[PDB]
Amino acid sequence: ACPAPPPGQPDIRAIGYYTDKAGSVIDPALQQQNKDATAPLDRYAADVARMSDDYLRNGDPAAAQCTLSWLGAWADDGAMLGQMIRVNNDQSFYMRQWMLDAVAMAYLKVHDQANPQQRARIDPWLQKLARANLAYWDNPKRRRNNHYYWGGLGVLATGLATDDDALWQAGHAAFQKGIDDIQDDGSLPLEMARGQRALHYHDYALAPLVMMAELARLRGQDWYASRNHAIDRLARRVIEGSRDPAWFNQHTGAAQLPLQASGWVEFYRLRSPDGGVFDAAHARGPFHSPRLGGDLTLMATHGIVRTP
Repeated sequence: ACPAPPPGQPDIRAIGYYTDKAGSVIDPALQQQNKDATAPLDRYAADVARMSDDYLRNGDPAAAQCTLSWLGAWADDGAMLGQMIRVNNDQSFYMRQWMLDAVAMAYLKVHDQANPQQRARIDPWLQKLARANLAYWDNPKRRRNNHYYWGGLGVLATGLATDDDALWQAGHAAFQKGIDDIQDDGSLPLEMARGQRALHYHDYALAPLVMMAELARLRGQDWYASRNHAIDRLARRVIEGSRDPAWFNQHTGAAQLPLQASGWVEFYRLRSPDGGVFDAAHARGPFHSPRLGGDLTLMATHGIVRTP
């Protein structure tokens, strides 16, 4: 039933693929080279996200056990604890943040089924990847753009699934830095600097912010309400951009790639007073993003976890 997990490689070798200062114009060769270099990591991430999707779909214990088995194996292997191997940038470090987000959300989805010895393998592994990730943001030079929000989501998810307050606190701080970056006009200055991908990077900064408030909701906290619902200025800026890129074109130094809004809409439409603004985006799913915990359509409908 449960296939043999792939080996866990202790190192990540990722490749940056933007040619401009604005981090907006893709070199096709470097992108493919990145794709082939991360393919095992992407496959693993997809696989645990999918098996945890199945657990939530119908309660099948065999799905949870297989998800847990896959996570235990990469824990036992010390996967991604090795050197983050730079090539042209910190793409490897970004990859470990996204990989934590995937594996930590996968774990959280199936935690109810985890036996004491599975928790003792998996918990310490998530906790070191989480700390390893944070340590990168201690350097005062690294601007805390959308990547800091992606860092936060897995640090928070790990904090929640492993019951480590240090990492819950550090998650919360990432989220709140994000909410307080949201200008009066719903823009984020560090994302506005991303030329033709400025609108894409607002969608990409909002997603982990929404999933972090969704985790806060698992603890019965409402973080959507931070700063008199400041998050709703970003959501409105993004859902309107996806319909019409004109505001972004007028406020950036390049013509925007048009946006299909990502699966954060599945959650936001259910929280939001007036979800109808999300009808077109919702029609373009289902939304699968292992990075954000797998099947966002399933998790918005049925919850991120089966038993509180």
